[PDB]
Amino acid sequence: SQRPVDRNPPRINLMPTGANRVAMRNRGNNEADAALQALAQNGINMEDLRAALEAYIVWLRPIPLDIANALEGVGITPRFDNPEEAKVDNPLMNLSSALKRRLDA
Repeated sequence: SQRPVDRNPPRINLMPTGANRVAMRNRGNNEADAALQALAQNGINMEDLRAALEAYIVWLRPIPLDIANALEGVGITPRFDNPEEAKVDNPLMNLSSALKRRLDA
């Protein structure tokens, strides 16, 4: 007997201690990654949410109410308090970076 298909799976390592919030976290890449994946399961497509926020970071184009409220749900603010600060310090700039790099890498 044999198996023609096999796959030969990678033996995964151990996960960190704690519960829920320790795995996803909320700071920089942590808040960004947790946010976008939460948007995807809420139904907001990766391309749409990123297009909205990135256009607000670059062109200063307001985020549509659907994506905007979805961001407020995942803890991100779809506003520009001060455009100079909100291009660098903004949770949206972490969302644009994390979402682009999970596609770009």
